[PDB]
Amino acid sequence: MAEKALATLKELAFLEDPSPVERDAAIQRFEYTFEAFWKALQAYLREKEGLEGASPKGVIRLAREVGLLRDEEARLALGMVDDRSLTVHTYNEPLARAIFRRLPDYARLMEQVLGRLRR
Amino acid sequence: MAEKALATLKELAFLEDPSPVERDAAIQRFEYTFEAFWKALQAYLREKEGLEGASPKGVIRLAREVGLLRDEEARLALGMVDDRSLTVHTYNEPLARAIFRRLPDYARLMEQVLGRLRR
Repeated sequence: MAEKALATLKELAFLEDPSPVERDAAIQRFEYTFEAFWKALQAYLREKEGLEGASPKGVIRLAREVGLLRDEEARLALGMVDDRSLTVHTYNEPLARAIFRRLPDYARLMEQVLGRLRR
Repeated sequence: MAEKALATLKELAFLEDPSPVERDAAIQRFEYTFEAFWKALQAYLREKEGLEGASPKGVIRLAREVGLLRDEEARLALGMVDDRSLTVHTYNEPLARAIFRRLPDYARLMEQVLGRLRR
């Protein structure tokens, strides 16, 4: 689901001044895009590297050691996992706006990583 | 707090034909409203009934066994718990749409219950 889910996210993640509706929607899409994203990395690491990761953070650490993620990408990824744990408290405009400000980078990172995963 | 989160969910829950952005936003607000909702229930049971629940379903059963929720409401509440988690791989149009269809009842249930934690 990665790529296609990533497409719906990009529709809103690059909005300069989103309304509260668009913003909440961008957060929801980030959620399901994230889940599809770490799952694709997990399966890839399993099938192509023989490395097994159980959680989003563990998979990112293995993706880093194998080279799928440069150290900087890795850290941005780990930040993505933490923001994922905060989406359920985005009733607060501050948080919500703060998460939305990071979506641009997350969208690009995921798009670029998925690309390399083409085998 | 939970009533304010719930207020923003009501702005979208009752739309007959939401745009795709309005539907994803309504699902996001259901997630952060339910989180606020079971936490409020949990706090209330702890402080007013000497009952410490530690999980969303655990808190819902306790509220039922204390009279806050009729048996029907409790079954709906438990279904909310399952949905708030399926809200993960949501670009599953069928699923997102099935959850949206239930928002009017979820929103009305939470409004009622929260109303009993005060009056």
